[PDB]
Amino acid sequence: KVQEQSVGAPPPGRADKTAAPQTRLTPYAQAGEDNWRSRISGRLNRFKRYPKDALRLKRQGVGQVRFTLDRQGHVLAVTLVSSAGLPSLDREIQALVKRASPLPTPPADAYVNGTVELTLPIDFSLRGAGF
Repeated sequence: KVQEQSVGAPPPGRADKTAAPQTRLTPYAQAGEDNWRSRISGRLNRFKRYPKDALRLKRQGVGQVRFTLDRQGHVLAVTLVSSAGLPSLDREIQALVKRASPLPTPPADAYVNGTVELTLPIDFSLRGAGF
């Protein structure tokens, strides 16, 4: 509105097709300019971190794993988003990740609405296993 702003100062807010309501303050619910997957990997170490070198020679698997995470990194919900074909692979690799869905950087300002459910591709160096 411009009826209140009779101070010679309009509210600096871009009314955009995309950024109409609140979709101009929300950085995809990341809430942190940090490489979170490496941090998550540390949390996974808390849940026993299987070294990726062992996986690329054993349990390979590239897939997209989306989940809702508790502040201290407690798996709340997990949904398989995309799978590149991990049959015998999925059981072990997800036992590791599916059960150890962690959250190192606390996105308070990301889940004020419910919780943080976001898609993260879990990569194990996949040559072509599960055949």
